[PDB]
Amino acid sequence: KCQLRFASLGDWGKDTKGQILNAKYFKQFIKNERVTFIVSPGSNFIDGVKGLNDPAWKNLYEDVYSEEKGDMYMPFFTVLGTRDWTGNYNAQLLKGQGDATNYPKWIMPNYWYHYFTHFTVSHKDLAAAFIFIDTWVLSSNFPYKKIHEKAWNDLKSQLSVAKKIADFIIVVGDQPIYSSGYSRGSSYLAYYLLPLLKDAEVDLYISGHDNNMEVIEDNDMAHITCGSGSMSQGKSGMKNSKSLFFSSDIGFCVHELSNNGIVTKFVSSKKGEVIYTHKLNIKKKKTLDKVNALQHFAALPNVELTDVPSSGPMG
Ligand SMILES: [Co+2]
Ligand SMILES: [Co+2]
Repeated sequence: KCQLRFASLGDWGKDTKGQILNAKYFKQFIKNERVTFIVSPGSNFIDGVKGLNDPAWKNLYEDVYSEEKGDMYMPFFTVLGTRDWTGNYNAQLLKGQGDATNYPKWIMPNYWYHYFTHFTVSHKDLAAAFIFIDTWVLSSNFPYKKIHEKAWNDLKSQLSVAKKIADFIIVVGDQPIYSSGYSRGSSYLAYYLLPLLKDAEVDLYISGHDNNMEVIEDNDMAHITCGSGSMSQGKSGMKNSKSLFFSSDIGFCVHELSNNGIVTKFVSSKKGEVIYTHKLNIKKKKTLDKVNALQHFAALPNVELTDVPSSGPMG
């Protein structure tokens, strides 16, 4: 197949009628669109989890997103959002390390990490870099300063490599930089995160946190909010001037990478209808150095699980 297809589902972990209705359409589209993995922006569990054996794992994830015939057995690349950090965050990390299951495979090897992949098009190979960030760790409220700095430095290293070897670069996190939703974005991330993304010619920043769907396009970068996996908060005040689409509908996204670019379909759980299709052209990059890809892979930061003791820093 000459495409790479993935779905995005954010802020999904809450027992609501919306969650269950959304899950039905999610499964339908994943099968019919031939989605091969899922990414999860925003938070996972709206009320957090209490530990590894919290019934919430079964009740809000396993029993919601399972299907027979292995139709949902694929990677579920996730990150934490602010709602996860107020509970047993370490439990989600330990699950994220790790016989097939009926539900997707939970992947979160660290609070921030990357996944580089590739696909063939028509004799030619295109490479996609997925970079996963923890927007709370990157914030000024994170109390461990060394861990905070390491997360920023790893991000810079990941983007530096992606610039040299990736035709597509997609970043996934919790807090949006730009949003017409409740948070109204983050000037902090606009000042510190956005310049790194622009320097690396990132295609998409996919976030959640705000419980809506949106695409804001600025300087050939799409900011996608996909935070309505279980809940909806309404239209809010005045739309961002570069907003192309906004919906408070409970839903999800399906994304297609091809020789021509990225097509994102926003799906509403109201009746499983695609209510917006966003198309981003593939970039013509002068920074690529694919002949020496291995040497650039060798500059990526090690993906190690970080111990973040709940007691906070001492000394
Ligand atoms: Co700082
Ligand atoms: Co907030």
